[PDB]
Amino acid sequence: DCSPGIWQLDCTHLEGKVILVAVHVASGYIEAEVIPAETGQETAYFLLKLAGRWPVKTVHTDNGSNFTSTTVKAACWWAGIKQEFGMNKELKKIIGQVRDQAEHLKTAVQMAVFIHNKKRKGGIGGYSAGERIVDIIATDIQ
Amino acid sequence: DCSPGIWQLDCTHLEGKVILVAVHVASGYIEAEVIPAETGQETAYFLLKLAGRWPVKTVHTDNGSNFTSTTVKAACWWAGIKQEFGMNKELKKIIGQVRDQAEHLKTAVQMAVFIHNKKRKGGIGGYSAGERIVDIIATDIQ
Repeated sequence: DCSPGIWQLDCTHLEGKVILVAVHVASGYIEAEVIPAETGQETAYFLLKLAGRWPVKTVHTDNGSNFTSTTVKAACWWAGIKQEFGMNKELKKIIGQVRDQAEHLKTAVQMAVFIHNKKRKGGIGGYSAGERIVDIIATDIQ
Repeated sequence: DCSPGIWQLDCTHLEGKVILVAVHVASGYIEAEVIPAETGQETAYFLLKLAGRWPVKTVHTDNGSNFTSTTVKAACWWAGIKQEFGMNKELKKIIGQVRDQAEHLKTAVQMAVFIHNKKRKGGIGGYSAGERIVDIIATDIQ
């Protein structure tokens, strides 16, 4: 969809807890983490992990206040990430479906991420989001 | 070095805390997490996240007792991971170097992972571990 270095990052709420969700816009690849509460500290930490794993250039969110803390700005500065774009409902569904097999929300979320990233799109060039991100980035794009 | 689906997973100790470290044997790519204590619960959770991100087939460790819990076995079973192979000192050094700039061990570890995964090997085909893993997997190997 967009440039290989573009990511979307938002927080979802479930069972009182908060689920931090990062989506690689161009591939549909998801990466998530369950955290106690929405704090700049947690967002900054998550951004750093994402940055050391993929070539993160820009991150966009649907709630700008999410990135106003000095903690976040500090993480972005160090990692060389700039703001604004330069599967939450589905994921929530899969979590709901798998929540029985999982003994905790954390597990259910990671089971849902696994499922989502592995599901091959039945069609032309039927790849999975997990495969797509690797390919997209492999082509020295990001 | 080895097959694209092979990973090494061990726990390191620093400042009282435990650092879970996963290394993609064939690329040198590292992925880490700082945790309170070495428990099967934490190892199982980490394995699940790694599995939904990369095509993890086999995981090896230097301490077999690390994978004897039913919790771990349960994670491996669900994710389809089998045992035994089918940069900790360097990382520890980088952490030591960056620990000043980082306000917490967690941050220093993620800064060290970023640094390690991004450092291009000055030589023939000078790629970074981060680039190597993507390429290795991109070639539909794993």
